[PDB]
Amino acid sequence: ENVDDYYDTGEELGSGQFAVVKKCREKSTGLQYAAKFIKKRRTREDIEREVSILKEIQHPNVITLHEVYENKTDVILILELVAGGELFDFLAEKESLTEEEATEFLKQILNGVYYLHSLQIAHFDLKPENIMLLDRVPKPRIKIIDFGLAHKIDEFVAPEIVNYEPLGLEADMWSIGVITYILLSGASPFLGDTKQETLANVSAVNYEFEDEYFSNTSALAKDFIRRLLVKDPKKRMTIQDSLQHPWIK
Amino acid sequence: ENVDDYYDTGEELGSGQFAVVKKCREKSTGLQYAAKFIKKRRTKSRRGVSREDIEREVSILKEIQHPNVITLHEVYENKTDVILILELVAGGELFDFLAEKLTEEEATEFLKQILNGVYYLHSLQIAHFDLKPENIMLLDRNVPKPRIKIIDFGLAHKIDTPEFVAPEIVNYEPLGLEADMWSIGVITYILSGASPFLGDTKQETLANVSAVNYEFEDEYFSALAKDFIRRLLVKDPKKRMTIQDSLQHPWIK
Ligand SMILES: Nc1ncnc2c1ncn2[C@@H]1O[C@H](COP(=O)(O)OP(=O)(O)CP(=O)(O)O)[C@@H](O)[C@H]1O
Ligand SMILES: Nc1ncnc2c1ncn2[C@@H]1O[C@H](COP(=O)(O)OP(=O)(O)CP(=O)(O)O)[C@@H](O)[C@H]1O
Ligand SMILES: [Mg+2]
Ligand SMILES: [Mg+2]
Ligand SMILES: [Mg+2]
Ligand SMILES: [Mg+2]
Repeated sequence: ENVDDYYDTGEELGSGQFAVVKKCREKSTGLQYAAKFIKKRRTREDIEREVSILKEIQHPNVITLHEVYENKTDVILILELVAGGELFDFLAEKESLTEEEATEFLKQILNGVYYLHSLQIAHFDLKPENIMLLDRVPKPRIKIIDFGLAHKIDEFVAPEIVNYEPLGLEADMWSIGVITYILLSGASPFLGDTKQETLANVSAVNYEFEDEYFSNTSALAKDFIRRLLVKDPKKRMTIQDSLQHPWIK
Repeated sequence: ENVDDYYDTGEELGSGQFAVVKKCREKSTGLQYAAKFIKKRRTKSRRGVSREDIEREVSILKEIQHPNVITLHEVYENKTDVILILELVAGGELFDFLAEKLTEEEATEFLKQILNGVYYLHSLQIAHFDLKPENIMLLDRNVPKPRIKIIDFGLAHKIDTPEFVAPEIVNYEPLGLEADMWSIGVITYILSGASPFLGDTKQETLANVSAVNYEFEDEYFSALAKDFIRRLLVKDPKKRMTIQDSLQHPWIK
């Protein structure tokens, strides 16, 4: 079925390796949507994962799906439009945030993830380029975007089975700590001068609150971060705890 | 769906925690079959199989066809069970054939068939994840070079930022095809009537496995056979022998 029979195509709002997101006006209603053209591999299922999860969720702080189309070589997702650009870009124009602003972005994000975690959904790609503003208001409104790294979480055996250990919701929480750290400072807590180094940094949980940025940061803000950047997932603060943390109160 | 309308039930062919398998005769045609009765999960509860796991078993069998793997004929379902009607394999489990008796050649005759089956499956990016004697069946137990079919696909699967990424994703290695290869290693080895990593506790057994604590005991062994096992029973997955390699191995070609 032909998407050009229902929507008038606008110009791009984003890119990635195998996806273009362009603005799109619905012929019948005049309403504008964000169309995600995901080019299918010609020789996916990751695309049905993404769709089925987008179909399940509805929350003020997550993006809604509207319809889904398929052509010869792209599979198309008509999605809730979000017009205020990326928190990433708001984060660039602002160089960092006061605690009061960080907390009011962070409250919304927390709420979106709470909701998701209540449905056993893990996002697995929480980061500013995937967080989006509605209107760029002095106290702006966010929507979580970019799904499908999102996943529903539930004697002869080989060594890598014997010590398996599956991934979970806790990975999201870790990203939230990394997001918060960036929110309050210029900076990215683990970045090294090379990818190798950054990966080593993340594994050894090797970060500091350097004075250049954190010299006046509240105890409560440091506490919140420290409690989320914790190597063993079972001791990381959960979504529920994070919403009660007195820095969020 | 209602299976007793179309099949006369037979003798129990085998059992498990969540399934029962019986011989049945297709009323239409006289032909015979193996009916795998799988208990459905009541709630999301750890008795029964989930609807998802049952579907994955059906899907994979639906897709495969090769002399060394087993076929799916039809699927029934009632309030309690998902019933899989499977190609019958009449000659018992490799487990029982081993209990009732191996020279290197007898063993080699079995292994190649297994290799052939696993090579087929891998080529479809299906890891089996439960290769063991009780999941290998013989077409007939009374011939000098028994033929085999791999069965029991209940665990089988299809085989498919950094700054923000948690430590356990950084360190995450996915399970893939190499697991099957280790298992073949254990299988080859059981061909001695002896299991390479057995303990006294199931903890003892599990310690052994992840530490790679096997030896070729003089009591059992006494030469290219052991190179084959060794280049398989290896901790780091990515450096085990793959199914193509195992087939190019001099103990094989
Ligand atoms: N609903 C929406 N409203 C406005 N812009 C959106 C949007 N969904 C996506 N975008 C644009 O595209 C990006 C989000 O979806 P995304 O493009 O991340 O899918 P993706 O990450 O799979 C591309 P890739 O994986 O190839 O890098 C954002 O940076 C955004 O600018
Ligand atoms: N197609 C077939 N032909 C002949 N015999 C079969 C067969 N499928 C199964 N059997 C016999 O019954 C047993 C049951 O099938 P299979 O047991 O391997 O599923 P399963 O092992 O996952 C049950 P559980 O997980 O609850 O232990 C086999 O070990 C075998 O003895
Ligand atoms: Mg993205
Ligand atoms: Mg993406
Ligand atoms: Mg079995
Ligand atoms: Mg099984």
